[PDB]
Amino acid sequence: LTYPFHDWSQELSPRYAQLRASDAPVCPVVSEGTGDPLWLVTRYATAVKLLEDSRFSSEAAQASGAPRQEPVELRAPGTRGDAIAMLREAGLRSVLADGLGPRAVRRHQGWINDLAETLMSELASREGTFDLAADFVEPLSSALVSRTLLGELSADERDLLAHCADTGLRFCGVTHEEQVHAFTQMHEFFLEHARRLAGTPGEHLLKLIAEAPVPLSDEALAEAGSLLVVAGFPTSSGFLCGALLTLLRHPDAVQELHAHPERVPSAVEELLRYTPLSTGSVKRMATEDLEIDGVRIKAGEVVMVSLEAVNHDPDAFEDPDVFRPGREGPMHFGFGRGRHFCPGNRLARCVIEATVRAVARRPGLRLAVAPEEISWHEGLGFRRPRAIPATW
Ligand code: HEM
Ligand SMILES: [Ca+2]
Repeated sequence: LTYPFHDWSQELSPRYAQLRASDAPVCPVVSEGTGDPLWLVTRYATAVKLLEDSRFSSEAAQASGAPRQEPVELRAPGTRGDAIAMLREAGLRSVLADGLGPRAVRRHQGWINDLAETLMSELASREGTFDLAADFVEPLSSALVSRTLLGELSADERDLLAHCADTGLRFCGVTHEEQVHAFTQMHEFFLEHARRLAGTPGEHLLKLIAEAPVPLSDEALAEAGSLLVVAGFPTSSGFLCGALLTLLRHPDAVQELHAHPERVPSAVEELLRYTPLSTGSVKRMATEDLEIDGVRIKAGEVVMVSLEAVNHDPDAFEDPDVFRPGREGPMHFGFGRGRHFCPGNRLARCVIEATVRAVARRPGLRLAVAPEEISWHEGLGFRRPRAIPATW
């Protein structure tokens, strides 16, 4: 099987269930983009074992010469390209926790919820239809990235970074050179502007990084900027788009949340399980000869986990393809698993929760077209509809 499976919409590729039901806990595939052989995990039980065993390394799956699912290396040529380890290396775990953890959620949750309400309120004051992607998701996720991560961006700088991230993270639809050049653009942008961005007002993470004792060079600050773009922008915008679609297709569940606001946290977790995001997989490279559920993985081979496939594994979740807030199953994989559990998870949950409450407070919000008529960006690394026509 060639990988990925080109399931660009919210419909998960049937290949995932096909490999899940097979006997093997890891199945061989071939990267469409590079022809590299890869291993693919689709079952919850195996993904836990893989992602909690640190002998399968995330860092090694990015070293020069690594087999990969992506058409290009996800870095600007000549750069280190694993900023999160570089920042942990430089001794900034405490800074990252201040900038991303519960203390940050406290600093930002107020305006995040004000903004979500304001955006939804302006849309409700309209006659007729509007576009929840352009009119709600884009301003909310852009504000999250600017105020909590990078600093104040001009609209043109937001557009450049968002576009570079989309193009850089593609599986297809652009040439390999344009993909590499997206990373180069972003890096060259942060070479010129990261230090300036770190000085703008606020308490965004890039400022905390620049203001912490280690000082961090221009190139280190620039690798921090690119990491935050690719980890925070297409993920947040993709996911908030998908979660709105999920909510608009379950008015019964929205009405329950309207009646019972205390149930919103469980709905946030179920959206993180149910709503698909990446069109590829997280990856790890065997740092030595290892065995996973009886399958030998040679040193240097790369194992992928489809989080979407795991999140829809019926061995872990009864009725996995039903949206069920309050379900009492195991932990979802929406943020991954183990040491590399998304450190953005606190701020992401904050913005997702703000979005769910803004919707639940205004029942009657609905798609203005049929789910089948929604148009999807084809070939992105993280699913995203082109527009979300909606109305009251
Ligand atoms: C402000 C927003 C976000 C920030 C700053 C952020 C940041 C990060 C960073 C730095 C990593 C790398 C951690 C590591 O390799 O040790 C990561 C991993 C991850 N992020 Fe996020 N993220 C954000 C939003 C999201 C969202 C909305 C999702 C999905 C709903 C998500 C899903 C993931 C997953 C699944 C991983 C694990 C990747 C792996 O195992 O290799 N992130 N995130
Ligand atoms: Ca090799």
